[PDB]
Amino acid sequence: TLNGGITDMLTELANFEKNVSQAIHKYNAYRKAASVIAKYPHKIKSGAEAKKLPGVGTKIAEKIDEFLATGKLRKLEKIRQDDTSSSINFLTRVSGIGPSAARKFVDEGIKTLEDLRKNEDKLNHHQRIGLKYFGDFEKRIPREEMLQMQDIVLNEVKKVDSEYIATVCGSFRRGAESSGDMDVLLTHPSFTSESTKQPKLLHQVVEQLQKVHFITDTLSKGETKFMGVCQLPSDEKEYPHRRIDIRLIPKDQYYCGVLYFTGSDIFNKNMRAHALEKGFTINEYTIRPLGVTGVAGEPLPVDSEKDIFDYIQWKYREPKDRSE
DNA sequence: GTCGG
DNA sequence: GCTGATGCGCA
DNA sequence: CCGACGGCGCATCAGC
Ligand SMILES: [Mn+2]
Ligand SMILES: [Mn+2]
Ligand SMILES: [Mn+2]
Ligand code: NA
Ligand code: NA
Ligand code: NA
Repeated sequence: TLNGGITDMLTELANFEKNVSQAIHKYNAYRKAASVIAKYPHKIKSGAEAKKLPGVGTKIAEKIDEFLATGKLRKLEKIRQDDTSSSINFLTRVSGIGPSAARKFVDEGIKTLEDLRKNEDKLNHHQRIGLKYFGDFEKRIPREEMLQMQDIVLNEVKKVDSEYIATVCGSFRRGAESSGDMDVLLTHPSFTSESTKQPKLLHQVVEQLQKVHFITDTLSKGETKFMGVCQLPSDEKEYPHRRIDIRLIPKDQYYCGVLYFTGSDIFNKNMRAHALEKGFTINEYTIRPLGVTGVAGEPLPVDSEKDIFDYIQWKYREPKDRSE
């Protein structure tokens, strides 16, 4: 938080662009500026100082001058005052309500949590869950509870099949002290990039975790991806419900998978751009040599995380050093 | 909104 | 009833 | 001045 005041500003602007203006590239432009400024090891004294940073341009430098001078931004004060903008922004905080649903709701006079629960009939399954757990989903998960959650997932998965490998990635793996949710990567020897797709590989793990009442609600579920809600067991105080994502990936692509889902978000954006800046298209499933004409070769062999870094000549970075 | 064509 | 069109969330 | 900025699995539902 050397520059927390400025990064907060940029993030609020990013949010407005995505949620209200539905201008996704501006949204990303703002998050990119916020990321480069949060990594900047000095306290910013002016817009021109920030303008030296890649991702920070003319308009943001000026916004930075104003904030530094006035401690606020006029544009954001107006937005906050605007009823439509404010309400649309707010509704998107519900999991399942995006920019489109939010705007539609607001145009119909539906603009509060209260309005939402008064209109359950206009909500789909995922949005009802989102509404149901509104507060819970905005809470962080303390590492101590993440460790507890880890134990249960790994142990129930073993129970289904001793050769499954489940790895909790995301902020947890980076060693964060709180996480926004739990992301689990799942593998099994019988599922590889060749394979045949024998179904229920993921279903078996979801069913079991449901069986021990750890998973409490499903938002989406297919043969490779589960998105749902879970809760640690408790006269004592009930734990908050939490978001859990489970992804089943071909075993021979484990490391590209783990690398990607260990993140961060911006870090993986940073990784792919620089990747092509050395003749590779690193993605979530493979690393391939690229081509001037546009041909990416077959997936290079990968047997470790580090293996991936070597290819792309980045200084190795531990899970912890990947937040952006 | 920003940066490299 | 079906499905092409679109929305959502997401490292 | 201008255009690229990553893409996909899964759920819903308007328009047939
Ligand atoms: Mn997460
Ligand atoms: Mn997640
Ligand atoms: Mn279809
Ligand atoms: Na845009
Ligand atoms: Na700059
Ligand atoms: Na939302």
